Amino acid sequence: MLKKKQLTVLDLHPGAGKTRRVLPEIVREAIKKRLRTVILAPTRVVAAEMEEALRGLPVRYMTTAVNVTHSGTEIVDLMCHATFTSRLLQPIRVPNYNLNIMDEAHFTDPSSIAARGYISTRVEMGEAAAIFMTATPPGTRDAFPDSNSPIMDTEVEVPERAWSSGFDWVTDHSGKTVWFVPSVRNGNEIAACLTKAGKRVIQLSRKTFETEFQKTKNQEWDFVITTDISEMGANFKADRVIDSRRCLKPVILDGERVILAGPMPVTHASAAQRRGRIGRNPNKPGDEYMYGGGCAETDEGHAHWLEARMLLDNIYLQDGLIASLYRPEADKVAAIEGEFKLRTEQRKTFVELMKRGDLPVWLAYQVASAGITYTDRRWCFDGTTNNTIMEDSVPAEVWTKYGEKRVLKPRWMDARVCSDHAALKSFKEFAAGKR
Ligand SMILES: O=C(CN1CCNCC1)Nc1ccc(F)cc1
Repeated sequence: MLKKKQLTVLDLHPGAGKTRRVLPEIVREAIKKRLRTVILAPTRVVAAEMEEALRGLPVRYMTTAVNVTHSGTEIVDLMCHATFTSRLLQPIRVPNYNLNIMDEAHFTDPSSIAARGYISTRVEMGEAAAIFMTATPPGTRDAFPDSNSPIMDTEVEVPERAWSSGFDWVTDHSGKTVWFVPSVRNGNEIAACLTKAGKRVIQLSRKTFETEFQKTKNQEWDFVITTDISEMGANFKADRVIDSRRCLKPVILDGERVILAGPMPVTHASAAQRRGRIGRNPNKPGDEYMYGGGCAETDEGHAHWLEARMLLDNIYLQDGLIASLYRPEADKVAAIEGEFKLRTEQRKTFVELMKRGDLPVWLAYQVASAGITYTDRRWCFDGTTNNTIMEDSVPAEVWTKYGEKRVLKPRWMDARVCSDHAALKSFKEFAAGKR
């Protein structure tokens, strides 16, 4: 696999041992051949599990998830997918790695799609080798892959709201369940219903993931309520998965606003990874997977693939050349390579709006391409009245950096800035000039 000019997809089934058994053997062989190598983890939780699997090997951990200081003897670097893309965008030199390994290579966040595009382009150029590790590669149509032990698959109506009757099987269970919901707000309602019924519930989402995931190891629980972030290598000691089979889809409308459409069906890859949380113990057959809908190609026209092109158009490759998306996912967006390439100062604003501003890629691009500088927040208040952000059914208000109370009405509306209480609180702080 390690031969230059080749991309290998390591598609062993979930729980086959890609991370704990295969990855250390690849790393040893890469060090034996003096290959400068990068290992890309989807999250800090996976970065910490990888350190345990690679312990003793000379790996430089470029993440605060692992308490290990580098010694300079390392030619293998390990970082998150988002950190790789961030360092490529920033004015810092990233080594031209001979071997590029991406774990949980199915991740559809924009920075992970961009990282696959950049790496696969370097392989196409004949400059590098790559290994993408995932049971569910782009375009997979199999929601029921192999597992370490047999799973009981059952199609059943799954609640998406609080209930008083008709779903006794949910609460009659005496084991541990991982339940995938389409949004944080939907999980809050289901969690409250379960807590009122006497269950112990932990909730996971992208913004709370490292902190709350530790609770699944440190205390007893009956349910974990989680969004799709748990499809990325999160391991639980569970015997049942309840899967709504639904997700939200960010969609750009008329090139001028982003809505969160749905909930709508998940892809086959997501359904296989959600199911893949159980059936992992060869000595415990009969884990249950209850699923509440079918699968569909909901990654087609999904904003993340247009946002990955915005990132790739702004990464230096070679002169004016621009990296393409990885071939099996290149048709998910109608976009021309290079259409989002920004001039020097606008590119710097675009990067800072994402890195420090914590804005979605699409929204950071609208601001930067309009020639607005990072600290100028006048655009948060001068949009049309239909762009008014609401807080508990009344227009949201903030004190601007000038000390005036104003209604939040952004020039460009991206539903991701106000999709839950935490997102809206963060956007109000941004509008106020607090970061
Ligand atoms: O960049 C980091 C850590 N950094 C990652 C993402 N942002 C927050 C923390 N460490 C590093 C270690 C060794 C090196 F040689 C270079 C960088």
